[PDB]
Formats: sequence, structure tokens, C-alpha cells
Amino acid sequence: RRLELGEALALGSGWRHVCHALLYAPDPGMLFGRIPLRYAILMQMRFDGRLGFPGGSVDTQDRSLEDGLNRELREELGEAAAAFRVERTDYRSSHVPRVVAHFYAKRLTLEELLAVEAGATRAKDHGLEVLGLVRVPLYTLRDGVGGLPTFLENSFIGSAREQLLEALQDLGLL
Amino acid sequence: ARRLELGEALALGSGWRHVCHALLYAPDPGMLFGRIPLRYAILMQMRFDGRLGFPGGSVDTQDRSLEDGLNRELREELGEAAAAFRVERTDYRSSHVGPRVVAHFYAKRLTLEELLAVEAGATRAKDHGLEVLGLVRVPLYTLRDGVGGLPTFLENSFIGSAREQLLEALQDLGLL
Ligand SMILES: [Cl-]
Ligand SMILES: [Cl-]
Repeated sequence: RRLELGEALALGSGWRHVCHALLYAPDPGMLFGRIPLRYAILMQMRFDGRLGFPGGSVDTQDRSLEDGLNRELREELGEAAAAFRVERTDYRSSHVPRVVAHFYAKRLTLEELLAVEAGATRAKDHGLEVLGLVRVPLYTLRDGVGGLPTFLENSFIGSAREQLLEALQDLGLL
Repeated sequence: ARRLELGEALALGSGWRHVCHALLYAPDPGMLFGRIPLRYAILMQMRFDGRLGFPGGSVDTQDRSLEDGLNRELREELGEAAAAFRVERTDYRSSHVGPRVVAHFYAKRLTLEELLAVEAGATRAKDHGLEVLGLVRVPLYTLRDGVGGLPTFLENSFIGSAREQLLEALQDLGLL
């Protein structure tokens, strides 16, 4: 299932790689003035009706995983994604058809993150591979179901659900 | 989700909340992977509660009609761009009733250019990042595996009867 980046960097041509990024930004915002949002975190509704992360396939044209991640993101998200670069320091995990899924996480400013939302419609893949961007609600509502717990009952691509949870875990959100 | 006629629903007493939601759609000729027809761009939204639904909201006695209230909530939910059309009584579709809420549904044909400006602008709506977590188009196809596209979309969590309201409008749009 899961493996080391070197372990997977080491692999024959019978494997290709994908790169995906969880973009996040602190948020002092408060739903209804009462419920702290904590962080804005983007996901995308994909062409198959499943929730996933931005990025995509890295191919022989790329000098590295990050060059392919950042290229995929310019195309999926638009020009606001070139305000920053995802680097190896933002890498998190690799997972295994015959595909290795690399996963990254990049802290943005709320301002940067908002610019990415604002420009996402003009992106090439908008209204095609990507049906739109959504933020992950990080709270649980007063009924004990609304919010994250219900968000987590949606359809997710691949291992995106588990990537999400691990990263939230690692943000101190359980 | 027991149904109501619009007149009856309007007759209901001072102890009911009324909500109004709108399915905004334009025809779209494009093809996914240049081979799979989109047919229409139809807007839905990810709500604060992690459920998919339609733009709209509460309507109160301070609204001179359900329509005025819907256009007001549409402006809150999606921004300036939505002011460029009014959703009127002719676009009305159905009303449903738990806790003395009545929920009214509209469907409104926009021009593809109008629908885009709505998405382009939604990041500036008051509710964006609050009640509205972002917009999404409904995928109307089913993909070669017979599960991706629409039928997987339908397995996501929906608020109220948005699934039913959606499915209803797709049927009335003539989609099998
Ligand atoms: Cl490589
Ligand atoms: Cl009228």
C-alpha cells in the first residue's frame, strides 16, 4: 500500500507516478461567528464526481516530481499557482494498475490561497477534468454529523481520503 | 420529503420558515476528452455542512415574495454576477416540507456566458468560505466503466431533497 520515496523512486518503467498537493492556509474566520474554521484547505470535484486533490500525472518530459507537480497545478488551478512552488520539503507520502501516488502539502497565506480560488475558473481544465474547488470543513456541527464527518462520507478518489486524514492528524486536528 | 402545492405552501402560518433554492443551468456543447458530451453546465455547491446542494437560503417576512428572497440569497451566495438575471415565478419548480420548514425549488435557464461569470465571481460572494465552500458543476454523463460521472456524483452527501430536485430537473430536461 504505502512506501518510501526512495523505494518508489526506485522502480522499473512498469510504474508511472502521480503528484497531488493539499494547499492550506490559516483562517481566523468563524462560521456563523461562533465556529472556528482554523484552516482553509482546497480539494477539487473531479470529472468522475469524486473528491480529490489538484495535480496529475508526471511524464518523461519532467526534470523531477516537483516540476511535474507544479506544472500540473498551473494547468489545473491557473496563474495564481505560479505565486508559489511546491518543493521536496512539502512531500508527505507515497502510495500504491501500477501507479505510485505522491502526496504533498504546502502552507499558503490565506491571501495566496484566495487568489488560487479566484482564478481557478480560467484554468485550462476548468469545466472539464475539474468541476470546481471546495474547501474542507474542519469542524463538526452541533448535531455531531454536519461538517467534516459528513464531508468524509462523500466519494473520494484513490487514497485522497486517507491523505486528507493523515494531514489533518499532522496539523493537530485529529 | 412530503410535497406541497405553491398556493397551500404560501397559505401556511407565521410559524414556518421558508427556504428557496435555484438550479442554474446553461446549455454546453463541449466534450470531456473531446469524445463525451457535457450537454449543460449545471451549478451546485458544497455547503458548510459538507453536503452538496443548490444556491439559496432563508426567506422571511422581510421579503416582498419568495422570488425577491431567492434573488437576495443568490446574491449573498454567488455574488454580483447573479444580479444580471432574475429567477422569477415562471422558473419555479416545486415545494417540499421536518421542523416546519418549507423548501422551494427553482430552475432557471442562463446563457453559457452568464453561467461562467457566476463561477468566475463566486469567490467574492459574502457566503464564500462560510456557508459556501465552493461551486461545482454536475457531471451529467456516465463514464465507460458505468459508475464514474453522474452516478458517483449521486453517491455524495446531499442536503434535504436536492438529489431528488436535481434528478427531477434532469428528467424534465429529457435525460433518460
Ligand atoms: Cl522522473
Ligand atoms: Cl411572474
